[PDB]
Amino acid sequence: ETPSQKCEEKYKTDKISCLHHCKYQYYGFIDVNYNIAQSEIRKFSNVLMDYGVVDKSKKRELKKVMHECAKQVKKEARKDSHWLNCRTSINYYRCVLTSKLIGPQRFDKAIQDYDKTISV
Repeated sequence: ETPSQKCEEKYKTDKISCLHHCKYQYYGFIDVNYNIAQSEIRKFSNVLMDYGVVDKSKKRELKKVMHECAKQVKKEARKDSHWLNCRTSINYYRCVLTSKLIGPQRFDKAIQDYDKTISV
């Protein structure tokens, strides 16, 4: 009924690492073609701001962190001679939460509350 409930009831067989992207495409953080442009970035940043994970003074720095992470995930994909996929979506997350602008426990708390407000 919510993205997390739908996606985890879906993956039950393998390709379980796609469970992450399945959620983030519903949130709007990653496109359905696995891409991350600035439509997805500003969607990711805004959600973090409405749920008080980051301050409004840090918005432009966080967007840029998201932007530089996106370049990296794509750069690594093309040295492996392919493009974005389930794994790149995870790496985009790992790269973003590397930043010290984001408090982990507030992030996980925000996302889990954001997820409830969506159907299906």
